[PDB]
Amino acid sequence: IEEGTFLFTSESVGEGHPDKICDQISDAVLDAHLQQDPDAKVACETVAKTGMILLAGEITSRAAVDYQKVVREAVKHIGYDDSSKGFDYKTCNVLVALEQQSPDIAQGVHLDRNEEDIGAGDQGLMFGYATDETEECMPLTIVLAHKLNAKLAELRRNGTLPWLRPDSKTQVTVQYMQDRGAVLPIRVHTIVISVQHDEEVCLDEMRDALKEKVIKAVVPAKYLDEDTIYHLQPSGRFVIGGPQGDAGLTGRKIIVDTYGGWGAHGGGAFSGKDYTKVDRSAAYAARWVAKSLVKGGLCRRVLVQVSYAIGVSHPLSISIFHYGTSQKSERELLEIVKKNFDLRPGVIVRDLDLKKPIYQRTAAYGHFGRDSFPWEVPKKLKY
Amino acid sequence: EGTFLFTSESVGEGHPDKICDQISDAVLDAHLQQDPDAKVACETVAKTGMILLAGEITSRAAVDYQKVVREAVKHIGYDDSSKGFDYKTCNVLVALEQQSPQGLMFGYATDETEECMPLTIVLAHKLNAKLAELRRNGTLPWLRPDSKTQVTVQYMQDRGAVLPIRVHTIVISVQHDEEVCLDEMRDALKEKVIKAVVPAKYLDEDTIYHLQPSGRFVIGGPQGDAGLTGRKIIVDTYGGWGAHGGGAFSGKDYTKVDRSAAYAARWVAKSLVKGGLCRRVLVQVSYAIGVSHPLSISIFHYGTSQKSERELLEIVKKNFDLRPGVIVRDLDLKKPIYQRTAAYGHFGRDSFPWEVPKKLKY
Amino acid sequence: DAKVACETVAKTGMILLAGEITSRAAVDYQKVVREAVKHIGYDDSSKGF
Ligand SMILES: C[S@@+](CC[C@H](N)C(=O)[O-])C[C@H]1O[C@@H](n2cnc3c(N)ncnc32)[C@H](O)[C@@H]1O
Ligand SMILES: [Mg+2]
Ligand SMILES: [Mg+2]
Repeated sequence: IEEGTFLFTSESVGEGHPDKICDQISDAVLDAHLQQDPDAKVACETVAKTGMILLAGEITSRAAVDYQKVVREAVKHIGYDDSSKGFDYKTCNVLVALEQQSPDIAQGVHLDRNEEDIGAGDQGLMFGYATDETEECMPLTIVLAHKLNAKLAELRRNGTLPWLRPDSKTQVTVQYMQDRGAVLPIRVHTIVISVQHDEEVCLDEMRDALKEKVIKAVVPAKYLDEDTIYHLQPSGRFVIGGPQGDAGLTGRKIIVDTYGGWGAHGGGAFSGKDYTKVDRSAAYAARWVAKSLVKGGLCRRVLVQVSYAIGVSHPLSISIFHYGTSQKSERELLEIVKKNFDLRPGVIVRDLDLKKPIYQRTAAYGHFGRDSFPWEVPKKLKY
Repeated sequence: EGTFLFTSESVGEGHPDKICDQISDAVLDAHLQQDPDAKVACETVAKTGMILLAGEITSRAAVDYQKVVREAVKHIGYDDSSKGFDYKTCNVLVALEQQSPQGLMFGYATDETEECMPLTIVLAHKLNAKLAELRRNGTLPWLRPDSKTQVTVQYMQDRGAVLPIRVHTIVISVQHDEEVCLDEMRDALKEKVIKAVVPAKYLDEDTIYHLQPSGRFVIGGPQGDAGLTGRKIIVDTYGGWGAHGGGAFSGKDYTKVDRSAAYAARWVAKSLVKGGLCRRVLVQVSYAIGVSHPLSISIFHYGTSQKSERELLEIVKKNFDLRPGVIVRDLDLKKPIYQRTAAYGHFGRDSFPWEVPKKLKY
Repeated sequence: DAKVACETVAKTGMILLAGEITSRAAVDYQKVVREAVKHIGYDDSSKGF
């Protein structure tokens, strides 16, 4: 029997996954610049590889930044500090290939303009999405996936599971049922967890620990039953992880960073980018809008699209899809959005306080669904 | 009025990120020619005067990476320092670790174009193709390889399907030389590029044109913006439509299910629409650890099918075998034709096996 | 009083700086390297660099 049921799955990766190392390093570099120069123009790409971190991209800033220190301190905090773990901050190669921002981009975007008039730093499309299925207005699949990795990191850093290393991958498969445009998560179907580990600890001590200390502490019992499949350390000997024998890049976990397959994505990455890059600021803005609509009671689920042209301040297009979860028309919801939001980057930066150096926080465990971020605090709407 | 806008973008061959995708798949192609069973996971990074290869390779082939990268950059059009990049003089760095011898995928199809793709991205892709073509002709010799495009189309909802009405907005940014002036570029982009790509019935007096909106675009390619493999995955796929699980395509060989099953899911989706069973469809394939066949397949036909989801699933099960091994055999995925996929989108063009609709028997 | 031990590598398309510097100075290495190459006279593909 089936009705209108389906499976959906989302992954998250821990801080030590090579791609997410790059994301966090790029955001550490951005924060370092914003501490001294709030108007810094940053486009930092990081590359992680056996024994190597390379910084490539472009930065115009008044800050004096010691790239060797910021990169190595980041790798330190992530937990790579010895050969035994496959990577050491003290002894890794750090190359830097950073130049100024193209003057052609500067003149065309932000030079000699009032803040509210600065153009989009690029063309692009960005999506925002919210769903009433969790308190945090996010898909349960991605939320559980993130929180599992966060738990592993927690239990690693407070010594309670000292055999854990920084690299990890989780996949949460939830069984869903459609409900008049909304989606009801019914049960957790499958949970996969691969995590990098000590030489000493035996396989089934880890597996016991992943179930009893990680999953039990994270996933409400209401979603777990006797049929739920657990794939804990499925391959077995995952002692080799992180950059060693692997190659990661900034912006190769954009789906993990956002909605875990749900809603939509326009393909712009977040990390290493100041507010003038609308891939970040407009995506943050669009999440804010989507969450505001659902928390404001105007719909149970929603997807928002916005687009920009480089050097132009106002969005080229804005669109709302409520999946038929609102009594009001999508056009009416658009009218409400137009009245309550100003989606130019020069304004978004004020409303969301995006010159603050708090970006490294966002580089793991997802950019959405968390308490402290301005874009997760819904706006009271007037209509 | 039941009307909505949707936007998609695409980029040119000279776009830093697309440069990297093409080189990554050029490395793959070259390996597959000598060794059909080569394992490749090759990332490319691009920046002023630099091409860096990084990744894992288990292959019997001996590849001249120098020649591979340099011929790729040549083909793309970067052949002088005046253009910001030159195949003859760039730095090629190799850091590949070579040796000697699960997932959720989405496929999507819509009947709004012959190629069975969203109009927004099809046009975006074709505008870049046109620029490349007119650059290579000599018709517009001030053009340079790096370019971006973005198309916003006004749609009308029609019982599950989406009906294009008009083009709302068009963006074109293309790197250029230092002689040509701004009015000449804008006239040309409008009259020689757009009007040769977009059907006239979609263009009108209200269509907005942002052409060379930055005002100057001389500095381009890896000099103006670092490039990385796998940073244009929405451009590679459905331009904001359908759905995407996370995996990049280029630099990966056919044994990665992220690539080859995404191709297969597309094949199914297109076959359903071309077979008249749907006007629009999204195909979900869940794979699971320790099973060859998909663990579960869902089919969202948006109410455009007369047949139910269970009926469409049954049709899918007797015409398709979605076990990785069979997919690479059926679609001929061991062959070295991955470089042509690395610009202008992986879906939409008939030349690919997964874009050949299967005649369905039910 | 800067402590400087800078080794430079030069090949097709590349200048690599490798070594050890402890200094209170703010040096833009990109400009400094490019300016020196400009002064040597390598300013076009037709010269090989
Ligand atoms: C504008 S850049 C990204 C932002 C950049 N990293 C920065 O430092 O601001 C992204 C892409 O836009 C295109 N681009 C580069 N320079 C441009 C210009 N002056 N005008 C319009 N588009 C440009 C290129 O295709 C490039 O890869
Ligand atoms: Mg970018
Ligand atoms: Mg990019």
